[PDB]
Amino acid sequence: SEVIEDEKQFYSKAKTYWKQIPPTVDGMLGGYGHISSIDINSSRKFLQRFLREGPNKTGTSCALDCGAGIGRITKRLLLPLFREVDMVDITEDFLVQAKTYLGEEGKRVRNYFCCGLQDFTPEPDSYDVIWIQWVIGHLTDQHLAEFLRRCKGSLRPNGIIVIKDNMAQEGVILDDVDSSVCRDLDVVRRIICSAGLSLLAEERQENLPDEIYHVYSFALR
Ligand SMILES: N=C(N)NCCC[C@H](NC(=O)[C@H](CCCCN)NC(=O)[C@@H]1C=CCN1C(=O)Cc1cccc2ccccc12)C(N)=O
Ligand SMILES: Nc1ncnc2c1ncn2[C@@H]1O[C@H](CSCC[C@H](N)C(=O)O)[C@@H](O)[C@H]1O
Repeated sequence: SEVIEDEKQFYSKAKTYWKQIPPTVDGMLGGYGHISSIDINSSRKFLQRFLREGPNKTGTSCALDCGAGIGRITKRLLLPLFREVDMVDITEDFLVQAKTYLGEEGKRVRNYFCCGLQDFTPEPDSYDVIWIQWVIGHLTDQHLAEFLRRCKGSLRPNGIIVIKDNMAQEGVILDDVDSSVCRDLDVVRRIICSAGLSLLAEERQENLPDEIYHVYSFALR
């Protein structure tokens, strides 16, 4: 709330920025398209702990990719582990491109949704895993909290919400170029608890370039 002065401009500027980004992996990853394989291999081990290690295993039937872009995570992380996948993104051109990028396994993407997370209500009791990566900084603290609570009602039994995103070492940093905020661990943990979710696991991503923000993965339900 504190670093976002005008909510309408905050969302409007962010939409303008992504409409001017090429629909490629490098566009999704802000010039770091080459770290994608490290990210995916890391995300896979983090997720497989919940799909393969009991007692309360997570299902493998349906997953929701939030901020999916052209489907970078959907192609290499979700589709090989889940029978079905839904995608949601605010940038229409990215969802158009996804149908080419996904290739033959994209036939198992059942629903494409073009709208912001602040407007999206995932269907209740419908998903095993809701994957939210590098998009939470584009939401206000209130909208993130209400979206996550709406995600809680959308989970199947033993389902989890996974947030993987940039985390500041301390405090909150506004990015006035792409109109996004970077939060520290404590601020995000307050938003998660405000959504009524419990923390199951956290993990700091390793093998990333020195200059970039720290990346953490949260498993919630
Ligand atoms: N040469 C130098 N020394 N430069 C000075 C140091 C620069 C360094 N830059 C970073 O750490 C950037 C932060 C981008 C700013 C808004 N995040 N982190 C990555 O690009 C990271 C790597 C792959 C995807 N990644 C995402 O962040 C996902 C992502 C990509 C594009 C736009 C996004 C908008 C919102 C959220 C995520 C976004 C810094 N400490 O600022
Ligand atoms: N408010 C919002 N709601 C939903 N999606 C948003 C959004 N603001 C930006 N986005 C989308 O989120 C993506 C962030 S960068 C792409 C990250 C992607 N999850 C990946 O790991 O490959 C962009 O494609 C952008 O179109």
